[PDB]
Amino acid sequence: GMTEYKLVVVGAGGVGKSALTIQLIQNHFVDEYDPTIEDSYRKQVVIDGETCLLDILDTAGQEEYSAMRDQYMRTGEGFLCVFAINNTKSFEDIHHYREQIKRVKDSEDVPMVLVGNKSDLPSRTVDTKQAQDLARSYGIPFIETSAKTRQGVDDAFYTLVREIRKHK
Ligand SMILES: C[C@H]1CN(C)CCN1c1cccc(-c2noc([C@@]3(C)CCCc4sc(N)c(C#N)c43)n2)n1
Ligand SMILES: Nc1nc2c(ncn2[C@@H]2O[C@H](COP(=O)(O)OP(=O)(O)O)[C@@H](O)[C@H]2O)c(=O)[nH]1
Ligand SMILES: [Mg+2]
Repeated sequence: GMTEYKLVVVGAGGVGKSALTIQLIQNHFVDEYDPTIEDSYRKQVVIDGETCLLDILDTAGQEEYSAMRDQYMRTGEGFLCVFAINNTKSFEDIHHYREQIKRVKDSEDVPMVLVGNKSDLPSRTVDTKQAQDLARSYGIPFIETSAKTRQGVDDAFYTLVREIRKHK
């Protein structure tokens, strides 16, 4: 049968979670997507010759640490932790999202990729070396993306699928 991979995109509001998700789903850059919409989107893709079914949860909204929301995020098999390279605060938030993933999955070994988005912009405030070194601290891959130009989009999602395959 065709394997389905539940991927969850997390990170601060405005970093480009929706734009990255829609680039993968539509193959089109959407510069405007209702920032409150949290939804899931499926796509059949060939990763390493294998046709598999991606189920991408594009998260949104305020913090909620209820049993219900925990249960919901627990369905995720792998996570993209997204920050924007021109927003220091979104990068400084990453450790929170990682800590909540570790908590709800009850594991130090959850498939995860650090994503530096908006790589097309000249307004960088987060050094690539700082981002690579944070991924190194966590033992996870780091991928530089632009939802605008599609730079790195497949790399980010496909790497996460590969991390899930390993973890199994
Ligand atoms: C960085 C912090 C703290 N900061 C002081 C204010 C802004 N902020 C925000 C603001 C909005 C959201 C979040 C947030 N945190 O985790 C989560 C996610 C979705 C990640 C995946 C695992 C779990 S499990 C659970 N119940 C979650 C929930 N909700 C989460 N979303 N965090
Ligand atoms: N230049 C540029 N703008 C982006 C990129 N990704 C998202 N944006 C913009 O960043 C803002 C927030 O994007 P959005 O997808 O809503 O972020 P979300 O809140 O994380 O879902 C919008 O103004 C988008 O047009 C990117 O890679 N490059
Ligand atoms: Mg969004």
